[PDB]
Order: sequence, then C-alpha cells, then structure tokens
Amino acid sequence: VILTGNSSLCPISGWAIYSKDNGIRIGSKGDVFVIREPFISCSHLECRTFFLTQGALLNDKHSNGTVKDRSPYRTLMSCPVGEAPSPYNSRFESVAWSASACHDGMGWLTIGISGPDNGAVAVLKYNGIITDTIKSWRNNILRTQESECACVNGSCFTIMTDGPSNGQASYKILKIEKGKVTKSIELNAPNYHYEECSCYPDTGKVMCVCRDNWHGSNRPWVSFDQNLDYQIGYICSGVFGDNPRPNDGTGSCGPVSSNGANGIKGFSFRYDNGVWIGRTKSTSSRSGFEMIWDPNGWTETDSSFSVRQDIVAITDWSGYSGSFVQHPELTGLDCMRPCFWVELIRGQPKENTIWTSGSSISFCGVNSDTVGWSWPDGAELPFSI
Amino acid sequence: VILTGNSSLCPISGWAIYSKDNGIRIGSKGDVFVIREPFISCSHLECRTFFLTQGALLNDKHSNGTVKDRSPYRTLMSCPVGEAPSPYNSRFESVAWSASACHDGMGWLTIGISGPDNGAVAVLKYNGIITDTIKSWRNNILRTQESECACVNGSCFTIMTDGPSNGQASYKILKIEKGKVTKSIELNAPNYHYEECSCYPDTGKVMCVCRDNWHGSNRPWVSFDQNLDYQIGYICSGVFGDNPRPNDGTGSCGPVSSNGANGIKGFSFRYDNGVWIGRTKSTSSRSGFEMIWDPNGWTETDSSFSVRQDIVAITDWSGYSGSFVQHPELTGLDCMRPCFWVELIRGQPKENTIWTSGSSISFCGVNSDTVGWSWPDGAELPFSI
Amino acid sequence: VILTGNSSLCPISGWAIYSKDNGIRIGSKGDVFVIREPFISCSHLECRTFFLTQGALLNDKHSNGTVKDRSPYRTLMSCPVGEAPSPYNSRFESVAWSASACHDGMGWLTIGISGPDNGAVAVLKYNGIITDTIKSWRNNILRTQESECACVNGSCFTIMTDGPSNGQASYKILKIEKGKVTKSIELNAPNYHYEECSCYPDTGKVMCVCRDNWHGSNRPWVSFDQNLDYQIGYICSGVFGDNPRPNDGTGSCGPVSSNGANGIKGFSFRYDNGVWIGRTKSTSSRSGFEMIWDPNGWTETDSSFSVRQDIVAITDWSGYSGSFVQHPELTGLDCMRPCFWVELIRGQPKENTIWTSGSSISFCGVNSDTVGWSWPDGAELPFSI
Amino acid sequence: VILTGNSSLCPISGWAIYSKDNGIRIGSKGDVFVIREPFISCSHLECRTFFLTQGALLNDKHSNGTVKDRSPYRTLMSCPVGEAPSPYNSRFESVAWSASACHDGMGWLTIGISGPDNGAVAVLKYNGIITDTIKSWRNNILRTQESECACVNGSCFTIMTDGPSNGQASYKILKIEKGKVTKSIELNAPNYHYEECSCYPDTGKVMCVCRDNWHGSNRPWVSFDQNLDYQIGYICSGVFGDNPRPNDGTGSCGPVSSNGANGIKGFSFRYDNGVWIGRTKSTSSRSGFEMIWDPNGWTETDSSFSVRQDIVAITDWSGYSGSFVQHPELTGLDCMRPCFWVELIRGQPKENTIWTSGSSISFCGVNSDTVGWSWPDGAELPFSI
Ligand SMILES: *[C@@H]1O[C@H](CO)[C@@H](O)[C@H](O[C@@H]2O[C@@H](C)[C@@H](O)[C@@H](O)[C@@H]2O)[C@H]1NC(C)=O
Ligand SMILES: *[C@@H]1O[C@H](CO)[C@@H](O)[C@H](O[C@@H]2O[C@@H](C)[C@@H](O)[C@@H](O)[C@@H]2O)[C@H]1NC(C)=O
Ligand SMILES: CC(=O)N[C@H]1[C@H]([C@H](O)[C@H](O)CO)OC(C(=O)O)=C[C@@H]1NC(=N)N
Ligand SMILES: CC(=O)N[C@H]1[C@H]([C@H](O)[C@H](O)CO)OC(C(=O)O)=C[C@@H]1NC(=N)N
Ligand SMILES: CC(=O)N[C@H]1[C@H]([C@H](O)[C@H](O)CO)OC(C(=O)O)=C[C@@H]1NC(=N)N
Ligand SMILES: CC(=O)N[C@H]1[C@H]([C@H](O)[C@H](O)CO)OC(C(=O)O)=C[C@@H]1NC(=N)N
Ligand SMILES: *[C@@H]1O[C@H](CO)[C@@H](O)[C@H](O)[C@H]1NC(C)=O
Ligand SMILES: *[C@@H]1O[C@H](CO)[C@@H](O)[C@H](O)[C@H]1NC(C)=O
Ligand SMILES: [Ca+2]
Ligand SMILES: [Ca+2]
Ligand SMILES: [Ca+2]
Ligand SMILES: [Ca+2]
Ligand SMILES: [Ca+2]
Ligand SMILES: [Ca+2]
Ligand SMILES: [Ca+2]
Ligand SMILES: [Ca+2]
Ligand SMILES: [Ca+2]
Repeated sequence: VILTGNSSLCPISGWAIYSKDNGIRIGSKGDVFVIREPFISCSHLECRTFFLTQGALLNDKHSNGTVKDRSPYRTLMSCPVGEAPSPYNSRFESVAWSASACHDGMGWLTIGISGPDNGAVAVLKYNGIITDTIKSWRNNILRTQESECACVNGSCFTIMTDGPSNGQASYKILKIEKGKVTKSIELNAPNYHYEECSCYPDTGKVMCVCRDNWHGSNRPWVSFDQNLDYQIGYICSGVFGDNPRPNDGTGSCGPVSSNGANGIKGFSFRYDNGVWIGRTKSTSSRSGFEMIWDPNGWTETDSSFSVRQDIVAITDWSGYSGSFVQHPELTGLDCMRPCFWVELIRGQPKENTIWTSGSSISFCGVNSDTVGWSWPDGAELPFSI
Repeated sequence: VILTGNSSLCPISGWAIYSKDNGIRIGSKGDVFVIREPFISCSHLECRTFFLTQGALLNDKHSNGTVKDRSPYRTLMSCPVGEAPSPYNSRFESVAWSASACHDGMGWLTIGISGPDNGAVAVLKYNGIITDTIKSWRNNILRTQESECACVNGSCFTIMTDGPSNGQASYKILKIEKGKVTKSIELNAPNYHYEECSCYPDTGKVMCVCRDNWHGSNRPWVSFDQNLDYQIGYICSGVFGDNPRPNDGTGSCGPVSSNGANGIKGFSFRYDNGVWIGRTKSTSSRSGFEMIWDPNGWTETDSSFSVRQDIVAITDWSGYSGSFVQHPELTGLDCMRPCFWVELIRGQPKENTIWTSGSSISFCGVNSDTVGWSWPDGAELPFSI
Repeated sequence: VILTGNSSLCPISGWAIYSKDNGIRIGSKGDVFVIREPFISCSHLECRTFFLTQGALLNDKHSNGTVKDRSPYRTLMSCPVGEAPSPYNSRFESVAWSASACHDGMGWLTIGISGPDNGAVAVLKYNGIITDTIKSWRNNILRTQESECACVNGSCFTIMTDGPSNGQASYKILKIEKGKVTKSIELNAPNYHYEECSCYPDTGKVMCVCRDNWHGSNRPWVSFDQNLDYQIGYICSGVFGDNPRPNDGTGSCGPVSSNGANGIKGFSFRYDNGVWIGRTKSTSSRSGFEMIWDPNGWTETDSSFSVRQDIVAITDWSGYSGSFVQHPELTGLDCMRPCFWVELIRGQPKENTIWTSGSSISFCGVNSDTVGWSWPDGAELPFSI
Repeated sequence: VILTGNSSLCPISGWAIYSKDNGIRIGSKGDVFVIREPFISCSHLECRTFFLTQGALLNDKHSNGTVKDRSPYRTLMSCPVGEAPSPYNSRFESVAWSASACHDGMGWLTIGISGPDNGAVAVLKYNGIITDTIKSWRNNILRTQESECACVNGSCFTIMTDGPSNGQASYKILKIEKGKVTKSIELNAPNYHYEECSCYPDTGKVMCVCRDNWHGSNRPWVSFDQNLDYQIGYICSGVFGDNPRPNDGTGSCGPVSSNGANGIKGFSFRYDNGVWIGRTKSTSSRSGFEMIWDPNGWTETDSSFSVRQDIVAITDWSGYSGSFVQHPELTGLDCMRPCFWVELIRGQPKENTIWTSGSSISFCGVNSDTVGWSWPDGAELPFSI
C-alpha cells in the first residue's frame, strides 16, 4: 500500500475527542519521560505519538533545566496514542532536538536533527535504517516541523528552516522518497518567516500552516504540488492565530506586525475560502485552546466567524498544536480526515519547578454532534523533586 | 468471522473462578492506575479487561479526590484479563467517564462518554477509528452500561440513559454496525428506571438486566430482537437483587418500592422461568457477593431459591458486577457460555483514604464441580499516600 | 503439531546452565512479584516460567506473612524464561495455590487449584478457556505437581493428591485431552506417599519422581502408559534424594524411614538402571544443590556413584527443583532433552524477614563439556520493608 | 534467507548518529539494569542491543561492588536499540560474564561464558536452544568478543582467548553453523595478544580488530576466510588506537611496546591500505571518543591522517567500542554498511559510587554530510544509593 493522498478533506461540523494521555499526572508516580514537542502521526494500520524526550524522567533530578530547548540527550521516541510516554512502552526513533515523522503506506520516515547550533545535521531514517542526512546550510539552528510530514503518492514532504528566529531566515521544502531526498527548493519569501510547519495532504497537494516568529501574529502558509511548485501567503482572517497576538481586528494577507514577534507552533485547515483555526484563548500567554470556524477567513480580512468550540479553558496551560490526518487507507472513508493534537505545557517558565514537560490531547473532525469543554493537564505542581 | 450469537446459554451448575488481578495489593508498590467501573469483554481470540482510569496512579497525590465520578482526566483503557492495570501494560481506548465495549468477530467497538454533565457526547470507535458520536438528548448525564455490549449477527447493541438519577429518565436501545448507529428506539417505560445495563446475547436476541436508581430494589430488565422490538419488566423473585434492598420477601414483576432509591450495577442470567442472581451479601452496604439460583425467580414472586454459592464474604468489600459471555467462536462449544466479573472497591467513601479504586475477580459458568469461598481484595489500607 | 512424545532421553554427560532470573535481587528495586513454586515448561516454539504469586510485590508491606502456603490472593502466572516475574511482563493463567501446566503442541493446559482446604477445586484451562474442574475427593488440601505435566500423543498427564501430609493419603493419575479429563485412576499404594511429582515423557510413556512427606527419605516414583496402566516403587540408591534425609548409606526399593518425615519437591531422570539425582547438599536444611550420576541407582541399593556436579554451594539457600523437557519438535534433535530448574528460597523461615520468596536457575542436559559452580540467589536481606 | 556476506564495505565520508539510550540518566529514577559490555547486532529485520547485566538495578543496594568483572549473577540480555535496558523491556539470552551474539539470516546465535575462572564454559544457543558448549582449554578466564560475531554464507565466526592478561595467551578462531562448532584453529601468534575482538564480514571473509593487553598500544588484527585460513598483524598507523597509549608517533606492523600493557576494547575498519580508527581522546584514561580516517594507516607507520570526527569530548567518560554491520538483506543497499557503538562508563573506578554501569551511543557510516559533536552520558552522580 502506498497512500495515494488524492482525496479532499472530509466535511465536518466539529471536533470529537480522540485521546488524552495524562502523562504528567501519571509521571508524578510512574516512570514517564520529560518531553516536549509531541505530535501524532498514523500509518494505514495505527496511530502513534512521537515526542522529544529530554533523556530523563519526571520527578527526578535529571529533569533540572529542561526548559532548555537543545541538548545531546534529547531523543525522538514514539509510543501508542493515548499512553504515557515511558521507557517501558516507547520505541526509540532518532537522536533529536527537532523532528518530523510520517508513514507513506509502506514504512515510517523519521527525521531527527541533532548536533551543534552552528552545524546541526538532520538524520533521515526509513524503516529505522539511515537513508540520508541534511546539514545546516545557514549555520544557525537547522530546524523542522515538530509534527508529521505529509505523504502523497509514495513521496513525503517537509519544511526546514535555518537562520535567525528574529529576522529573515531561509526556508526549504524537501521531497523524500523511501527516506532519500529527491528534490528540494528554497522559498523565495523575503519578509516572511516560517517555522514549525503543520502540513497535511489534500487532493494530491500539500498545505502547510506555520509560525512567524519575526513579525507576524497571523500565520504564514505554503502550499505545493508533488513537483514542489509552491504558493505562499498569510491567513487573512482578523481572527489572529498566533500567540502572542493582538485582539481580533482587521487581518492581512501579509504579516500582521502588531505583537508579531515570538510565536507558538499551531495549525489550520483550509476549506474553500474558509478556515478552521486552532488557537490559544489568551492573547499573551500559552493558555487555553479553542477551535474557530471562519467561513471566509482564508482570504478575507474581517474578524467575524461563525463557530467556536472550547478545548482547554483560559485558566489552564496549553502549548503547541498541530495537524494530523487519517487517510482513507486507514479509515475506509472516501475523504481525508482532519485531526489535531494539543501539547499541554507544565513547569518553566510559567511555573516554579526545576523542569518543563508536556502532556497531550487530540481530536478528530466529524460531521456529527460534538461539544466544547476543557480537558486540561490536571497535574498538581510542584512534585517531590 | 462475524459472531452469530444464535446459540443458547450453556447448562451450568455453578461458577468456576476465572481471574483475579490483585490490582490494589500490587499498586501498593507498583505503578497501577486508579480505576473504577472495570468490565471484561472477549473476541473470538482473547479476553480483555476494560476500565475507567482516573488519569492517575495509586500511592500518589493525584489519586486525591478520586471518589468523584466524572472528570476530564478519566479514560477508557484495557489490559489482558487478570493483570494489574498499569500504564506499562494497558492500551488506550477513549476519553470517558462512562463506557461500553464489545467485539463483533471482526473488530472492537468502544463507546466512551465525556464532556460536561449538561451536554455529554459518546464517541464510538471501531478498530480505534472514530465512527460515530451521540450527544445527550436530555442534558443530564448521558450514561451507558459500564459493561460489554452484546453482539449478534454483525450488529452490536447497548442501552444509554439520559435524565434524573432519582426520578423518571429516558432510556434508548442502540443498534450499531461497524461502529455506526443504524437504529435506535426509546423505551416506553413510565415508572421504570434503567441504568448500567448488563446485556448478553442469547438465541439471536439480547437480554439486559439493569439498575433502578429511582424506586426499585429488584432489577429491571429489557430484551429485544435485532429489529429492536422489545419487552420490559422487573425480575419477580423475592430474592431481591439490588443494593440497598429490603430483606427477602414477596417480590413484584414491577418495581419494589421498599428501599428502592439508590442502587448498584449488577446482572442476572435467565434460564427458562428461573434466574441466576448475583448480589451483594449485605442489604445496606456494598459488601460481600453471592450467586443464587432461583428456579422460578424470573416470573414468580416467592423468596424461595435452590442454590447459593459464596464469592466474597460479607466482611469484605465488593462493588459493581456484570455479565460477559464467551461465544462458540472462542470456546469451540455449541452453546453461549455465561460469565461474570465483580469489582472490589477500596477507599472512599467507606474507607477514609484520599482515593477510591477497585480490583477485580471473574468466574465462568460450568456444568461441573465448583466451590464457594471468599476471594476479596485483600489490600491493607491506607498506603504511603 | 501434536508433540509425539515417542523419543527416548538424549545421552548426556552433564548439565549446562540455561537461565538465571535474579528475581529477588532485581525485586529489591524493581516491581517483582513475591512468588514461590516456580517451574519451567516449553511448547514447540518457546519456554516459559510459571509461578505462584502471593498477589503482592517484594519490598512492600503486602509481602508480610508470605511464608504461608495458601490464600485467595495466590495466582498462577507466567513470564519468559530468565526474566524477573513482574506485573509488567507476566501473563495471568489461573487463581491458584497449587498448579501444573504443559503444552501439547497445539495449546497450553493450565491447572490451578484454589478454594478452601476442605473442598478445593482444580480449574483446568486450555488456551485460557475453562475446560474442566476437579473437586477435592478427600477434603484435605487437594494438591498437584508444582511443575510441568507431561504430554504424549495429544494427551497430557498429571498426578494429584488429597489427604494427610503426615500419613496415608490418596493419589490419582489424570489423563487430559484438550483440557478435559478423559481418564483417571487411583494408585493402590498403601505405605507410599506421593506429593509434588516431577513427571516427564519418555518413549511414549511417562515417569514421575515425587516427594514422600510421611515416612521416606528416598523418593517414590510412578510410571505409566497412555492407558494409565502404572508401576510404582522408590528409587533404590543409597544416595538419598529427599531433604531432610540421613547420610548416604544402604538404600531401599521401598520407603527409607530414617529422617523420612517432611520433604522437598525434587526430581530424577532414569537412564536404564542408572539415575541422575538432583538434591540439596545439606541433609537437614534446604541448602545447596548438586547433580549426581549413579549408574545403577534406579534399582541397586549401594551408596556408590560416579559423578557429582555442583550447582549451588552448601552455604547458600536452595529450595524446590523439578524436571522439564524440550521435545524434538522444539529442538530439532531426535531425542527428548532433559532439563531441570531450582528454586532459590529466601526469607522465612530461615531468615528474619516478614516475607518469603524464591528466584530461579535452570540447566539442560548436554553430551558436551560442562562445569560445576555455584549460582546462588545473591540477594542481601533484609530489604527496606 | 541466509546472509551472503559477499558485499564489500560501503564508501563513506563520516558517521551519522544512530542511537542514544540515556540508560543511566533514566536509571536515576526508573528500573534499569546495572550493565557493562553492551554491543549492537542486527538481523535481516531489526537491530538489538545486547549487554551483560550484573543481576541488579541502578539506585539499589545490589548495585554495590559492580566494578567486579565476573560473578554468577551476570546475564546476557537484549533489548531494542536506543531503549534503556530494563527488566520490563529486555529478553533473557544466557548466563554470562563474557559474550557474543549474531544472526545468520535465519536465527540468533548467542555465546555466553560463565563458571569459575579456572574452568569456565561457553554455552552456545541458536534460537534460544543450547546447541554446543566449549570449555576453557588453558584454565585461565576463557573469554570472547563482547561484540557481535560475523556471519558469512550460513556460518558465523568468533574469536576466543584463554590464558594470561599480561603475557602470552592462546587465541582460537571458531566457525559455527546453526549454533554448532564445525571448525576451529589456534592462531600461531607468539608475541601477539588478542582480546575482545571486533569482527565484521567483508567480501566473503572476516576481519577482526582486537585488544593487546600485554605489550601493544596499537591494535592487533586477524582476518580469515570461511575455511579459517588466516592472516595476522598489527595496525601500522602511528595514530595509536589503544588506551593507554603513547602520543602519536612512528607506528609498527608489530606490537608497539610503549605503554602497551593494559588496554580497552575497540575497533577499526580497513579500506584498501587505509583505516578508520575509533579511539578515546585521552592517552591515559577512558575519556572522550573520536573517529580518525588515515588513508594509509593499515600498512604505513607515519602519524599523519586526513579526517578527525569528534564523538565524545575529552572532558566526558567513554569506554568500550565495537563494530557492527548492517547487511544488504536489512538495508537494501548493494554494500556492507559499517557502524559502531560506544559504551559510556559511569561509576567505579573513576567515580566513587558503590556501582559501575554504562550507557550507549551508536553511529553508522554514510557517504553524506555529518558533524562532530559530543554526545556524552550526561548522568549526575551519585544517585540516592
Ligand atoms: C483533594 O481533593 C479534595 C476533594 O476531595 C479537594 O477539595 C482538594 O483541593 C484543595 O483544597 C480545596 C479546599 C481547594 O483549596 C483546592 O483548590 C485545593 O486544590 C484536593 N487537594 C489538593 C492538594 O489538590
Ligand atoms: C559492597 O561491596 C564490597 C566490595 O566492593 C564488599 O566488600 C561489601 O561486602 C561487605 O563487607 C565486607 C567487608 C564483608 O563483611 C562482606 O561480607 C560484606 O557483605 C559490600 N557490602 C555489602 C553490604 O554487601
Ligand atoms: C529547534 C528549537 O530549539 N526550537 C524551539 C523553538 C524555537 O526556539 C523558535 O521557533 C524560534 O526559532 O521554540 C520553542 C518554543 O517553545 O517556542 C521550542 C522549540 N524547541 C525544540 N524544538 N527543541
Ligand atoms: C455516569 C456516572 O457518573 N455514573 C455513576 C453512577 C451514577 O451516579 C448512578 O447510576 C446514578 O445515576 O453511580 C456510580 C456508583 O458507584 O453508584 C458510579 C458511576 N460512575 C461512573 N460511571 N463514572
Ligand atoms: C498445597 C500446599 O500448601 N503445598 C505446600 C507443600 C505441602 O505443605 C507439603 O507437600 C505437605 O503436604 O509444602 C511446601 C513446602 O515448602 O514444603 C510448599 C507448598 N505450598 C504451595 N504449593 N502453595
Ligand atoms: C572476562 C573479563 O573479565 N573481561 C574483562 C576484561 C579483561 O579483564 C581484560 O581484557 C584482560 O584480560 O577487561 C574489562 C575492562 O574493562 O578492561 C572488562 C571485562 N569484563 C567482562 N567481560 N565482564
Ligand atoms: C539546575 O539547572 C540550573 C540551570 O542550568 C543550574 O544552574 C543549576 O546548577 C542546576 N542544579 C544542579 C544541582 O545541577
Ligand atoms: C504480619 O503478619 C503476621 C503473621 O500473620 C501478623 O500476625 C501480623 O499482624 C502482620 N502485621 C501487620 C502489620 O499486618
Ligand atoms: Ca508571531
Ligand atoms: Ca471572517
Ligand atoms: Ca434501587
Ligand atoms: Ca423462587
Ligand atoms: Ca520425606
Ligand atoms: Ca550406585
Ligand atoms: Ca518505581
Ligand atoms: Ca595495550
Ligand atoms: Ca598515515
């Protein structure tokens, strides 16, 4: 089976809860990795949670300093969806402080970036065997999606960035076939900033919705065909998607400068000229989560929208979010099912612990009845250590 | 293989012990979930224990407050029969504070209800993929079996309730095929109350024995064919099945009002006009367990019975109980084998720990020699936390 | 595949070490069951360690009182050979304070006895499904091998005892086919005492070597064909096999009364008129272990022997031992391979802990070079609890 | 599938990071074996880490004294590559204080040496069944590779040593088919010393690079064909490979006596007359690790080399290292892929803890971009115990 990736997104009305791992609550007692940057990806047979460990467990002195993003100890590992990530249930994937993974219908591609900030190297594996490497081309923190790559017709596609986090950087699309890079192109995107892209397949092409850490509080997007012919823009809705951001107002199809510096990984799904936006509830901190349906928000700049569905209350911590899909080959449906996950970050810098970790929740789009609620992390901090 | 469900219940003389997980005893030291509402269900290949976690482990501060029935942290998970439920041996099924599950011979159906009390949503999954949702229709704690659904001829069947726990509510039978609701019907049952049904297949139809929390100390039942043509009644025996209940006396084929409010999940198996009743030994607390064979107790109101088999002594805590079956496709027999499980609740509200959890035992009906004994939880409370 | 059981024992010169689980050393820190009565049994594909848990882990207060033999919490479980028995790696088999198990080439038979001392019941399972029960016929601690049953030509065979531990009791051979008892016979053995038989297949028949707890310091044996036509005797060698026992001297083909009361489970392998005897090194305590080849010891009463191979030094604790075989279907050999295990008992009554448990070692017979040594338990008692 | 072993080593430019288990960091809180002497070996389907436990876990009193090399508690076990070695994820292989293992395309061979120093016995298993034994022929610590054996065309090959660690000893090549020794030959190697060989297949033959503990600070090598026709020598490069060693200088094709006593297990890969040398960074302690490409270093004695790639900084502890290969049957390539692992030793004798253990990293050779860095153990000693 190679996944064809030729179907369009399923029609949906809302989001049904799919998983909740309670990883941090469980890790108070059990042997659970300190992690961050979790994401879900599926094959034609099953779904897995990928994550970047800190090479350490919760409620242990080695969790000290784990707010830090990059180290030689961080590893990409995976476990079944909805299970707490433990050394006893997790598969080792790669040594990595930035990662992506996806399944083409025949095997798992994993991409794990490690090494020094001035010369990092991405190691590509297919079926767990090294198949390629990509070295930093700007010598400034080579980095990738922290969510699943997108597979169409036997090729998989990702985005990598190298360069400043606070100014113009360099962005490339990669086409990968059985773990080997077969094509790449650099985005000609002066005045754009792309990080941590959430990319999905749709009708034989790929759409990515990303993070502008330089000067945009709306999200940049890039779409492309299998030949890497691409288009770029920003989501136009005045329902701004990044964190931090301004209050909702008049949007732009270029970067919205107000509160544009810094950011958070996120995602959106385009339906025609409309968009499903996942975002924090706070404009200033990584708190709460909600899904908003804006029926003209892909291309129009008003702040009007039609549906809001609560996911995490504003009084609870949230974190990264990302898209994942379930292909027809897995579901038996005739359309591409859209899903998403949310990372619930606990500890530093917002809480007075020695450590930082995240738990996860996930949802899938359905055309049937759903409900808003809050499904927060629920851990009681600090722990014994 | 779809399970035919066309066989009748095996002839039996008593109950042989099948499993004991010692979960709470083990959780004094190991990494074991805080749970409640466990149940067993089987495929044509194996048997599994399902349970509602509290998103926390025993002997940890996150076990605090786990007497509480519903939260966003509760998840439906499963592990092999007889094993302690741990994050290291348990599969994630759904986010849920009320659940059911069953296997049609081809795949697992799980039903997990989460969300707010005034608008809960049941998420149905088949082979782990969301296939349907059902929203609360009375906006008052949508809830289901907390035991296995029943499968006959490629369709599976369950009961859901919505409305008051202390007055007339609404009860629906659902027919589900590959995880999609294909038919439903509301019971016309004024003056009845149905919760937490224990439902089994028998001769191409389904029988459910349930809990009347409003005003019955005997148990209500509902039977139906594959078209959802149904019959309703209460078990007539004066050997009253609920907890609490009066002393044994003259029964009724409608609800016995004496000590009828409140209740406990339980089960019974009909054989002709007779009945095997599983019940607590105490009339006032969730203590002890016994099986009673009353050869005319399905339809006649006397308090006489023929056989009593001890399962848990009255000096030890019991809890919920439920039916499960082993189909011919699993056992190789020419009849449907009846079995049952018992939840052994420890902690709150009867013990003044910070937590509540349960362990489990199970038995299967045999036409061979058996013995009464007591197989209680055996944990020594409190733990370290 | 049904195992034919038609081959004869392989020629051997000594014993090569096969496994060591270090269970108690590991259980000082890790989550390891308190156990006793471990044994190994194999299929045509793999070997497993079976054991009777105490429903509790080491280094925990529930290990208190575990010198006690029988309780409702004890369960028969299994794990891979050489692994520490944990809730995270062990399969649940049956509720049991006495047990046997074996594989016929198509599936696992397990026999688990639980219930009260005056009316215990053995539950037989095949492929994990209950297939028969056997109730106590003397109402005095129905009990079985605590080692593997023997399979020949699609039937499996075991021995059960009911009656006094210090006087004449009742002994039956059982023939079991796909978990159903198809034949049984009571041994006509006045003045014999049979407990805890170690039984192996050989040339289409079965040989069992057992424990006389009444009045023999040599071991009783019983051999039989597939029709349960049997012969009985005691091992004649003056190299006495039980513990306690006298110093080596003149043996008997009936029970040797000197130091005959009490005993230990053990085994021996007959080769022609010779015997391989496994025994403790101490005559008075369960200490040390050795294998002795006595080339005429099956039928002759002298105390001469030709080979001794050290297994555990006399300064270290030993415990039960038992035979297991590896059939041609597993090994590819043209003969039946003899193997044995030893239980290394720690704690009560010899050591001042609240608990009793055992670890295990095992060996297989080879016709190649071997060496004597000591492979003791190695745990440092007491633990924190 | 038998692995042909007929391909030559892949062309490479450097080493891409393959795994990092963080075992000791994880064992600060989790249940992780005390180990040493880890090594990786692969089949046509997967890669596994093998290791010698001390029959004890980290952060527990039974870790006391584990600097000691040989005991009856040490066992050869295996787990998936990159996972912490735990009793909950590790398969038991053999009882062993010296070992090797490898897969011939059809099944796993394991070799585990246990017993006394004056008469140790190697137990050979194929698919987990004992297939042969080899006894000590010099009665002085029979010992083997502590890394994978090499398989070519259905036979597997290893080196064993018996005799002094500080003078002339005896060295044998063994040929093994389905776990049975089918041929052996003693090396005629007066004035050489061979221990702990790292052996790989290349073009239908085997090359081993070993440790001279007697009087060489360069490494000895032995190559042979399937008939065990052999050649011997020492690596000629003045880039000395052992630890301890003198500063780089003029090499020798025989043993370099300067600082020749003592040593460390290591490896090298021959390409034409050149060599890839893995070595510690320190000349005096087991600190740091680097890969050096010396394009004439197999046969020429100068100290010039072309490429140095950092692996572990000199400020951090390293340890043993060894070769492993990935065959074409696993990778789908047309050449034999060279890889290596490094053991990162913590505790005694360099740190004053009660215990000694190791974690591991591994790399594979690629003809694509790579980078030098440091991926050290990272644990913060001491632990709680
Ligand atoms: C333990 O559970 C109980 C309910 O059984 C909670 O009330 C406790 O919550 C704590 O105390 C209350 C009064 C309130 O201050 C709340 O915010 C606290 O969290 C709970 N204990 C803890 C420590 O969470
Ligand atoms: C810890 O290991 C050391 C070796 O590194 C042992 O000597 C200790 O053994 C104990 O002390 C010695 C002197 C002797 O009394 C012995 O019998 C003791 O066991 C060991 N410590 C412990 C507690 O086993
Ligand atoms: C590679 C790397 O360190 N990426 C960072 C990321 C990054 O700093 C910003 O996008 C700015 O470039 O931000 C964050 C973040 O929480 O904002 C986490 C990521 N951490 C990890 N992936 N480890
Ligand atoms: C959905 C829900 O909360 N169901 C309750 C159930 C319920 O309160 C009564 O049946 C009255 O309606 O009672 C009990 C109970 O122990 O009596 C446990 C259940 N808990 C859980 N399933 N979580
Ligand atoms: C069924 C039962 O309790 N069997 C006992 C056994 C028995 O007491 C003697 O054989 C005398 O009959 O002795 C021992 C023993 O250590 O001697 C352990 C066994 N314990 C267990 N199998 N649980
Ligand atoms: C069999 C044995 O004990 N081998 C030793 C090895 C050996 O002492 C030297 O090579 C000298 O002969 O050295 C070392 C070592 O760290 O140098 C570890 C090995 N330990 C183990 N394999 N257990
Ligand atoms: C914990 O981490 C902080 C931040 O890097 C460091 O400065 C501090 O020394 C650490 N504490 C210990 C005991 O290692
Ligand atoms: C431990 O077991 C003994 C022996 O049965 C018992 O008498 C004692 O009370 C126990 N201790 C505790 C605290 O349960
Ligand atoms: Ca921004
Ligand atoms: Ca709009
Ligand atoms: Ca009631
Ligand atoms: Ca009656
Ligand atoms: Ca005796
Ligand atoms: Ca003799
Ligand atoms: Ca623990
Ligand atoms: Ca040397
Ligand atoms: Ca050179």
